[PDB]
Amino acid sequence: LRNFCVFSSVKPLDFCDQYSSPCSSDATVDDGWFVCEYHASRFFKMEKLALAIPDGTGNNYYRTVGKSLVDDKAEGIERILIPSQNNYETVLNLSLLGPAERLVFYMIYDNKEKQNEICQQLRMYERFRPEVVEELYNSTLRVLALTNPNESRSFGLSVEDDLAFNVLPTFIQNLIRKCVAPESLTIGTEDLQLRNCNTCRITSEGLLASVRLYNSVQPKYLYGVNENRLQIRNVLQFQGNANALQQKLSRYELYQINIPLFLGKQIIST
Amino acid sequence: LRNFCVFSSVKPLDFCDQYSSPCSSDATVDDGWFVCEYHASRFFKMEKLALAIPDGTGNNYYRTVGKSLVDDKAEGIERILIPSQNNYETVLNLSLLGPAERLVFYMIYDNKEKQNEICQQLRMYERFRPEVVEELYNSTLRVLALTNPNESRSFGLSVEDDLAFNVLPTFIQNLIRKCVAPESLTIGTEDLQLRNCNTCRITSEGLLASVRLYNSVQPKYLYGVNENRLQIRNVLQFQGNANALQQKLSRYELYQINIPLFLGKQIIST
Amino acid sequence: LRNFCVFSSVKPLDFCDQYSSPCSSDATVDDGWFVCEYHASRFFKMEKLALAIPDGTGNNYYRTVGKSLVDDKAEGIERILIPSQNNYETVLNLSLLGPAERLVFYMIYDNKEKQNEICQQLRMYERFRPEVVEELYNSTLRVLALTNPNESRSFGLSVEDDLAFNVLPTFIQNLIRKCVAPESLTIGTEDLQLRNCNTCRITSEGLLASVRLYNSVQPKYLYGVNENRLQIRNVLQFQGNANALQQKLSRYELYQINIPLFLGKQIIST
Repeated sequence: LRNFCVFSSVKPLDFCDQYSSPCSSDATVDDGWFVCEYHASRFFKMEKLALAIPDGTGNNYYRTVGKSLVDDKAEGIERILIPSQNNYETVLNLSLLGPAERLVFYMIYDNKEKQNEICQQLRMYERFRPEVVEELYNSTLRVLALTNPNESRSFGLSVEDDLAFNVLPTFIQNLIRKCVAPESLTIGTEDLQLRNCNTCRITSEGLLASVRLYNSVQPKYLYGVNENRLQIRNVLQFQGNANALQQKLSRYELYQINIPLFLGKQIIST
Repeated sequence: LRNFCVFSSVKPLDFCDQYSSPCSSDATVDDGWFVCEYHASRFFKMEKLALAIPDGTGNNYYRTVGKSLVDDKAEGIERILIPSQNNYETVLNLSLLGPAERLVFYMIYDNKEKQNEICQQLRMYERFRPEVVEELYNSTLRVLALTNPNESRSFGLSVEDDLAFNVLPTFIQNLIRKCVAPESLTIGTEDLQLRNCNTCRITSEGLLASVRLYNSVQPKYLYGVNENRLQIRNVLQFQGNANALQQKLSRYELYQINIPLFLGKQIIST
Repeated sequence: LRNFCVFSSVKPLDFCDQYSSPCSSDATVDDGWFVCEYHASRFFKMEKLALAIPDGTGNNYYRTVGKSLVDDKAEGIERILIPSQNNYETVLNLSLLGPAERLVFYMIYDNKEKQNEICQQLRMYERFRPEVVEELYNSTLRVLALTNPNESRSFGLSVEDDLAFNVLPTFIQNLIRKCVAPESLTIGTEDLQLRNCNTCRITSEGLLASVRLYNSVQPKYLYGVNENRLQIRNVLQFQGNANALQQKLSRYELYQINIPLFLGKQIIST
């Protein structure tokens, strides 16, 4: 598979003489997410980060961790990172999306009736090109197949967290497992406390950025804005020169104020 | 006999259009083991070494000695070099091996009932090629025939060692005699003390590497390892440059730290 | 997939410098059996036949049907074509087969505990080549994946036949569906009565050649026989010249006396 993104198979059904998928350059690497950084940012509101664990000899074990794009001012469903099967249609706005993306989302969340309804309603597009549904269905199925199943992963000390996790679809479970790093990682015979505090939570509505931590990240795929419209809203600004703002302190190494997803514990077998 | 290995006659019963035996290049020399170095390493966990005894004129008498591949960390049946008829099935894992190798091992250890059972159960393979059992049985029998019987060989000062040796099958007895060198060899009229200490033992469970000597040998047929799997285990390493590790001392002739099999005494008649 | 046979991935674990799979020339065609004719004949005791249904314009729809190799003199388990999960180990003689074929059969019949036991017992072969289990497991899994799911198929008028069919593994169900032709096929709007009588049956022990029809087929993969052994058994022969035997009647087109597998009804949707 040259492109591992599950949304890479989405194409204009009407006419595709020359179309390029919007997947980013990371869609060609098998990091286990099966979602490119562009699509993850667009849908699940997160980016990818690499976490390196050293051993003592000079070898590094690498892991993926999600970086939350949710600001501290977001409220309600705006703080939901990955929606669950109970509210994915409302959170992702499936009615507004195109039929191909809607079918892909239905197949991801395992809605057989919706899958059949969309497939039967999409047959009239066969009159344009004879692979409107066949190749899309096959590609999505072969992408989802790779997600099917002494390392252990716990997502909280409470039973309700485990119940919320085990009711999610297999693709969503794999995405959450790959995007959420453990607070404490037991590797070999030693425990590494990556973080003593959590930043995300798993509930009946999916994976949410429950903690309202301050986020100062600049998205590299969601930075578009309409300059033609006039926006009138109060903000706060600083008065002073470099002495008052202490601009010289910028010469030091900057501490990034971001929100990586940390929750639960992980056991890595020998 | 171009190939003296007892396991050289093992072939895929189903289809053998182009099959090459895994016997090493030493299978064509009649050293008396009747087992190639590859098969000896695979089953009995030992390699072959040459021992030269000079006379005084310029002629050398050559003998074979087994080199143990068992590390000092092995425990229990992992330290068994050559299993006896009491526990050969468990040690060699006959239930996991193929029917041809299982039949060869049964014939080596003289289990007539197992031989007949395997031969009668292997008749259904005659429908592929008409020599599934006939040629294998004939080759194994003609190999075993060569092992049938004032030089003397003692394998310990205790009676129980002799009792353990004399209850072994003829093929196993010949293999042990050829692979185990004497601690003291009485040749002509003089005694040569090859080693004042023993490295192997013969008991009711066969020939074992009882002494937990340090082994630093690298097997040349058992070096395969799966690099795809991640292995997490503590080891010890040395810190320092060539001065701390004394790498310059490597210019001297190296003393090999291996475990040749030495036990008992041998009398060679004129 | 260049080779669709599920047993094509079986290789000698010890050494495979130059090994050729015994799969026949039909292993490269995707007929839906996922078992080559050689392996089907060896294990399930059947061959492949093509059945052509014309339409009226000049187009033929092709289907596969199993040809039974069981003679009318066979008794008991010798008449079992495809064993079920209740007695597959005894019928196929798994204890006599090699570890790779045994693992493949375990994975086909969905025996997770046996799969894990064989995989853990086969780790010691990693010391020869690092893909003793990994590539075999991956190939068998990707072959089995293709078998996972208004056309309908009924395998008898009794409820017990349906109960026997629905308890079989998915691979076995697909093989039975592909190898057993319907007695009556409802295609489009018309019924074609291919045969008014059945030749095979499905029970709690799998697919069996229940009807003791006379079989005069000569297997093209199971014709081996040991000419060196003397066989003494009474048979019947015909006395007479060409006039008594009516050899001249051989000039007419011969009616083949074989036993294709016919059972149930099939509905093919538009």
